[PDB]
Amino acid sequence: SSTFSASDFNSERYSSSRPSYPSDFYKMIDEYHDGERKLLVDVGCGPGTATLQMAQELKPFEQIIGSDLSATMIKTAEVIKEGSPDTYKNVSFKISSSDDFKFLGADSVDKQKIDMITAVECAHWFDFEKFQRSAYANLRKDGTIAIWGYADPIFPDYPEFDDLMIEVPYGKQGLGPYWEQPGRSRLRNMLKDSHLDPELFHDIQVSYFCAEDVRDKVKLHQHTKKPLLIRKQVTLVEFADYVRTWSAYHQWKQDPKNKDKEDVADWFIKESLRRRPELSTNTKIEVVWNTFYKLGKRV
Ligand SMILES: Nc1ncnc2c1ncn2[C@@H]1O[C@H](CSCC[C@H](N)C(=O)O)[C@@H](O)[C@H]1O
Ligand SMILES: COC(=O)C/C(=C\C(=O)O)C(=O)O
Repeated sequence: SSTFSASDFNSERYSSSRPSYPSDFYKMIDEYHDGERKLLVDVGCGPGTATLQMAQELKPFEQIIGSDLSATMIKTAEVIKEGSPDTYKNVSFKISSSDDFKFLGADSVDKQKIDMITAVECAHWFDFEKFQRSAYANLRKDGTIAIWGYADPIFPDYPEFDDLMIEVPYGKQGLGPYWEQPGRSRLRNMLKDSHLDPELFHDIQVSYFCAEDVRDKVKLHQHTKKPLLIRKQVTLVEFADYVRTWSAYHQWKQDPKNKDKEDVADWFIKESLRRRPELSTNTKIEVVWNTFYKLGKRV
């Protein structure tokens, strides 16, 4: 979304308040990946969310590059890199579209060089077909493509908040109209309508996980497929700070037509307290997201 390129998009709050990804998932990715480790490119990298994690959580790469359209996001990524130089000595950031690999050099762009391409919490914004064709043109043989993301969390132990987990994001009088489409609908549906092309990728692996399954011992026991479990301990304040990082929230908050309305993130806190009056706003509780991933090896 162009929202994340706004000069005043709060990329610092994105970095502080957005979820990152668990070691078990990275271990799975490394078990999937075969072969050399010269170059990892993380497209749509944001403020280095997955990029900086991968420097530590995967086996070493000679170089890791995060690319993104947003200068705002890349600047934050660079700030974090510079804070731990190093830990991140082999990580660089580039302003580039997810299908533009010109930063590889005139002699390497579109010449099937990269070992692994990741696209994390962003591929719903892409023309998926155009993106996968570019990835194919930019991966070495049997190079990995790994796409993953998340949406629509619940609090497993607080089913009283399930209605808020609909109304906060999707209230018809609130944030609902502000989600950009079709990206939001694609994300919510776990990119189920977009497929790695079997002419371009093989050993294709797909997973889907509904966070409500955490409430059901049978469903957890019977998963066929190593789900991505994005579980976090958050206070109500921290969850509200995550709301404040949403693209839809940025747009809602800045729309002059909403100037006299109660802030939606603040409303979340107030309404949660009304539903669970024993809960303090600094008590940690578990939140879990719906997730997906798609893995392929370049043919
Ligand atoms: N076509 C495109 N090419 C590259 N980046 C894109 C893009 N469309 C959207 N983006 C970027 O997608 C990012 C989504 S938010 C950052 C997601 C981050 N990878 C994470 O794991 O949380 C934004 O920074 C936005 O600028
Ligand atoms: C980078 O985040 C997303 O693309 C999805 C999203 C929010 C979310 O589902 O947490 C948004 O702000 O657009």
